[PDB]
Amino acid sequence: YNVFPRTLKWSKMNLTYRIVNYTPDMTHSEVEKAFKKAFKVWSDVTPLNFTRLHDGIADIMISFGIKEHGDFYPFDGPSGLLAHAFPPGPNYGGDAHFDDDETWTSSSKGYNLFLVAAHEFGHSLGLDHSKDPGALMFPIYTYTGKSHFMLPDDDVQGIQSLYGPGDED
Amino acid sequence: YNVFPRTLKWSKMNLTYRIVNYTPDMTHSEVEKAFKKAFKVWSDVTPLNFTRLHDGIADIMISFGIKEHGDFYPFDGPSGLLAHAFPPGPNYGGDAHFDDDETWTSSSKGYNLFLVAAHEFGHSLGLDHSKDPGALMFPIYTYTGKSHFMLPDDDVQGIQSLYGPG
Ligand SMILES: O=C(NCc1cccnc1)c1cc(C(=O)NCc2cccnc2)ncn1
Ligand SMILES: O=C(NCc1cccnc1)c1cc(C(=O)NCc2cccnc2)ncn1
Ligand SMILES: [Ca+2]
Ligand SMILES: [Ca+2]
Ligand SMILES: [Ca+2]
Ligand SMILES: [Ca+2]
Ligand SMILES: [Zn+2]
Ligand SMILES: [Zn+2]
Ligand SMILES: [Zn+2]
Ligand SMILES: [Zn+2]
Repeated sequence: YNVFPRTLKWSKMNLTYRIVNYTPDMTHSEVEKAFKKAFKVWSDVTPLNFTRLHDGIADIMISFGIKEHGDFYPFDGPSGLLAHAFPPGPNYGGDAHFDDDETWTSSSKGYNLFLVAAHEFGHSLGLDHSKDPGALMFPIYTYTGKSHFMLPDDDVQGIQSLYGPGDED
Repeated sequence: YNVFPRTLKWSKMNLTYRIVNYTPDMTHSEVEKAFKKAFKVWSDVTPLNFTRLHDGIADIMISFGIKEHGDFYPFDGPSGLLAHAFPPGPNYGGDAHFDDDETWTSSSKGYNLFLVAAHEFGHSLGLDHSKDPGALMFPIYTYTGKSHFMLPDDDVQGIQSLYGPG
């Protein structure tokens, strides 16, 4: 027999993702680069592996949409809500949605896609919000301006409490 | 940091359920008896008690629906998905939905409602699928044709590991 796990998390280390569509704001290459880097933020500190699928059903379906887009969390036009992701689970579990009424960038203008994505994927993996103002999972977008990204310890401890550290070096 | 909390089991031994609507394939009486029998499967081997409510919100809301029915976990027409239930918790947690594009029965043709319900209620209580081919919680529907239902030991051990014996 089997009882449901104690925490909401993926029961497999090999996960797949699919970029269903693209925002008008960035080139396909820019968007792909941003998401790949965001997944690496988490794979670098756990035993998780992320493989991209170009079609079909992936564990983490990524898409850009506006207003009502297929769930109980419609977006609200420019400003306000910017994106959200569902926690680990069947069907839409793990999926990540980005509000395409926002401005997405690979720089410091508007919302940095990589940064927001890293945050959303945290939710896709089982992390909720943190009270640490400097955490990636803090609820409010707080771009620091630094050039090098380094996952805050609060986030490291959180994700490892779910999946372990993987190779520590 | 924070993770998403998982209610491993109901924090109370007395649970409520409500049959919201009925399938066209069986009489109201047959449906009611099938669900009552399904709950008895689990209460017979644990301290759990189930009481039926005829209105309002119950811990376990039971309903029949087709395709997209309100939770974005759409059914797929005849065959395939038969039903699904949410693990313990508030709101949808514990609720059980049955695909009404399937043919349900108790003593005629179709999938045995009691059997599927017993399986789904197992999920409502905190049980995942079992690897034992003959267990109630095995993922594949396998009707044996016997007139008497006996909960397999695997399921007994599983549910009791959460709630203990009756
Ligand atoms: O703001 C943050 N977290 C909260 C949040 C994040 C997303 C969506 N909602 C709420 C946040 C920002 C940064 C940061 O600026 N790092 C420098 C950086 C950024 C991009 C590329 N290279 C270096 N670090 C850690 N947490
Ligand atoms: O098939 C089974 N389990 C897997 C399953 C069950 C539901 C949904 N998905 C997967 C299963 C079937 C039976 C059985 O036939 N017992 C006789 C019986 C049936 C009805 C009324 N009285 C006596 N026993 C134990 N496990
Ligand atoms: Ca918005
Ligand atoms: Ca998914
Ligand atoms: Ca409920
Ligand atoms: Ca079906
Ligand atoms: Zn959405
Ligand atoms: Zn968030
Ligand atoms: Zn449903
Ligand atoms: Zn099942």
